[PDB]
Amino acid sequence: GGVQIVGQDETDDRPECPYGPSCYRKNPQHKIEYRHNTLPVRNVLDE
Ligand SMILES: [Zn+2]
Repeated sequence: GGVQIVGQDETDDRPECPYGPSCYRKNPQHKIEYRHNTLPVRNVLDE
């Protein structure tokens, strides 16, 4: 039970993929080991 993004799996502290904007790989551990930007995914307004 739970169809939202409130505690997916403690994955909010990625470091930084080297590719960055030029990253065209699709791996399961890559999306969780290295991020591709620097923005939050939940606190962007606070009301
Ligand atoms: Zn990457």
